[PDB]
Amino acid sequence: YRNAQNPSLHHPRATFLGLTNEKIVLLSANSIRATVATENNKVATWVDETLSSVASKLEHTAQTYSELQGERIVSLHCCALYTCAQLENSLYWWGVVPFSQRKKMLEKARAKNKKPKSSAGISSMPNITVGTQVCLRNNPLYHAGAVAFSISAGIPKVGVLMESVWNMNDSCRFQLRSPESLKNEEQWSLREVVFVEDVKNVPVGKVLKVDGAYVAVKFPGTSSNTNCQNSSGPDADPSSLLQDCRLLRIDELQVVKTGGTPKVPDCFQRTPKKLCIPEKTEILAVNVDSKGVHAVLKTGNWVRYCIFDLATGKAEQENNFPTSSIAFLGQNERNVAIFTAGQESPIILRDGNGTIYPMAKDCMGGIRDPDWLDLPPISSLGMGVHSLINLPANSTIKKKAAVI
Amino acid sequence: GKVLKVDGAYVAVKFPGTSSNTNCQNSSGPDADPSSLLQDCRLLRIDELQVVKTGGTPKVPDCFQRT
Repeated sequence: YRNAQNPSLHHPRATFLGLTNEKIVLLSANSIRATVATENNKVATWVDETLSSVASKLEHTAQTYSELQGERIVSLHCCALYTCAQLENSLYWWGVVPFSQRKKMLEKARAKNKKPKSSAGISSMPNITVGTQVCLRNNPLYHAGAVAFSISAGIPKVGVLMESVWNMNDSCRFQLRSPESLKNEEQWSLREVVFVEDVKNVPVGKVLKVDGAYVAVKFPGTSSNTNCQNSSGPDADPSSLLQDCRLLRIDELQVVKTGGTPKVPDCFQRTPKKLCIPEKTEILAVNVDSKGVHAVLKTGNWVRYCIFDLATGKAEQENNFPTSSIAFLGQNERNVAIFTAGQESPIILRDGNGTIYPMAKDCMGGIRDPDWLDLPPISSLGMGVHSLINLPANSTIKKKAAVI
Repeated sequence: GKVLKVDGAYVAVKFPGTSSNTNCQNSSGPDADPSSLLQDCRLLRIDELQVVKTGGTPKVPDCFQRT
């Protein structure tokens, strides 16, 4: 880094974070997210430089809200989706909710988005005027024209979609909104989509006429894929726009209430809340994975390995080691560590002696009795997601792998 | 009715009185305003109009005696 213009300031996103005159002590960095805790017990959370345009909801300056207790944050972790922080006796997480959580929230929206549908009883006649705020009855919930980031294939990407995914388990084809275009169709999966377009923005289909028992509506940019140029100037072809209009029946529309958003909920958690942990359970180490948040809980001479679920706030999967807890605690209390990538990688557990604790699961579901490794004690372990490249015709070799 | 658009099972056909609140004269030729043709359409479907074969005179005799 050589900032010729201003050598006193580095990391050109730093002035966005407001950390030009602050002392920082804690760092948490991964593929796309970033968080730094400063001497002012203030945590700044932000994204990569590439996703700067979406940082409005994805970047936070260093500030401790009244929701936070204001105490000394013990440590931090952050995945590609959300940030978790560790106090002495508190674990607080916030950020974009997991894909399953977003889907189940959409269920609370998609069902309620079916509000205009009448019941079995004699419903009252709706007040209808030509040009009133209504949209399409069907619930794609996401049409072409929304840009979001998917971090699959070992390389993060941000792009727009092309068709609405009717089946929430089927693949789809998108188009990247690469910055160089302003200065490729890909068959993807919906697990990695964030949908940063947020509230509304789905209905822009201005209702333009009502005739017979039908409505005439044209969405912007509904021209066909023919080689004819989409003339947006004053000399636009009337016949092309004639062939590109939409004619629907009034039964195929749902009412857009005055001031009522078509979807409503937020695909982002801006507020902290408690990751439920029992009393006196000292947290040996923390890490953020796809299933939730990893932890090692202690009470007396009792050591447990747990993964905490987002929705309930408690440890979804708790297990007691088959070996004695005194060995795992070891001589050095702090030398324990938990390692995970955040979305897709095996976990690593590090105990006091300096070496590693093997992991395997029995058919019951608990931790297998470990098979010892003859490894010497380890000091640092770097874990990362690396995508193998130049795959011949998308062979059976997997796209991504873990580097340890 | 001159069906100017056919899209799937739906058709856009023009009829007199299809104009919007605009009172401008119906200039549907080369100088047709896009808003004019956009708000001066009539909505029908395929199952609402029967096809008339081109070049075939419909059987419409006059019911008025002349001789």
